Amino acid sequence: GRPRAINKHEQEQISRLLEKGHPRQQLAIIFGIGVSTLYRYFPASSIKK
DNA sequence: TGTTTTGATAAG
DNA sequence: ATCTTATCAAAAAC
Repeated sequence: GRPRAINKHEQEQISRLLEKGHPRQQLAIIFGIGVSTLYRYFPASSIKK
């Protein structure tokens, strides 16, 4: 199996960024991961909260 | 001639 | 004119 594109530290970190209005397009670049991958790990439905 | 996640992309 | 979601070929590592 392929390796996850993001460890735990990055997740909650990205998680917090997304709850500040940071565009997923921005955080894909900074962390080097696909935008679509950001929607899977952090659905927009689980952030509005 | 053989599992797990990524990420482009169409669809809503 | 975006934002999101669901999908799925294929990469990546075994």
